[PDB]
Amino acid sequence: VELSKKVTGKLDKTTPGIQIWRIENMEMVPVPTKSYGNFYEGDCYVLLSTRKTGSGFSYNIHYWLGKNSSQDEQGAAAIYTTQMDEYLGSVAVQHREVQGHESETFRAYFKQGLIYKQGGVASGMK
Repeated sequence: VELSKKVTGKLDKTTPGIQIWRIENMEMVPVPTKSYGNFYEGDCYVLLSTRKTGSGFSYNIHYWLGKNSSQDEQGAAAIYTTQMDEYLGSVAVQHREVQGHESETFRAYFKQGLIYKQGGVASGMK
């Protein structure tokens, strides 16, 4: 929720890799490298890639839209990516992905295998 503060504060600094955000239960969440890879398929996942450069770092915010949530959810994953795009310094970029758009791009950042669990992780009841 509101990536700002617990995210825009220090999305990624001096560290080549990527930090995704799980949109399970229709809500953004900080997905570090401890869970990166196995992300629900029916949801949304913002992936912020950061690389080193001669001037500083190059960020690349992505917005994965595992076609399952609702149109508003698409506005959410995109909003968080829009909050870190400016809070990062405008040096980041914006990318579009989906359940069939993050093919070699998503796996590209993941040189191994991307798993996909079941969305709706806020059930724990039904």
